[PDB]
Amino acid sequence: SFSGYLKLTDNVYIKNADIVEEAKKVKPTVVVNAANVYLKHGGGVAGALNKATNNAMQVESDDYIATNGPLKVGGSCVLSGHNLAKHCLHVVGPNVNKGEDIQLLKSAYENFNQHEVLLAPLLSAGIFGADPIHSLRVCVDTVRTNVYLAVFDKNLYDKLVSSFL
Ligand SMILES: COc1ccc(C)cc1NC(=O)Nn1cnnc1
Repeated sequence: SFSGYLKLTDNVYIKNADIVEEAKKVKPTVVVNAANVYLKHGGGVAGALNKATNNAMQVESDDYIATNGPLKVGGSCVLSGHNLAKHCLHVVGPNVNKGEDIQLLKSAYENFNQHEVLLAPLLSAGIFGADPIHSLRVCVDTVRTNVYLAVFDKNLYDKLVSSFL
């Protein structure tokens, strides 16, 4: 199971970890991807998860988009977890750098409630441009299922824990 996490609340845990390494170690039922509406896994968490699957995530994602069209910002889809997890829940948080509504971050986190336990990154953090302290707050106030957050950056992890109310 999950090890080395700091408990923030009844259901939210956090660790300074590379989510790819964490997924390969735990092989959780669900790993969350910080997806975009096109499921183009170029960079950030998505680029790293996809690279760990040897591009199989991108091949599966392109077939999903060809059939279904793009996701909505705030939406998600369940696809294979490949070698990382049983499933990957691709969740689209708003990208502040694309001028997307930050209010959609709560809708994005609501997708996590359909899964009992998830390994996840902070939505809309990193290259998505939102404040990770705000993302953690929305996470704790929205997600009711068990979420194990992996924060890659040690300095950000320390800031998130030390400022957690
Ligand atoms: C790479 O991981 C999988 C791949 C395929 C499958 C069918 C399952 C997994 N996961 C897995 O077994 N996770 N788990 C969580 N709690 N007990 C077991």
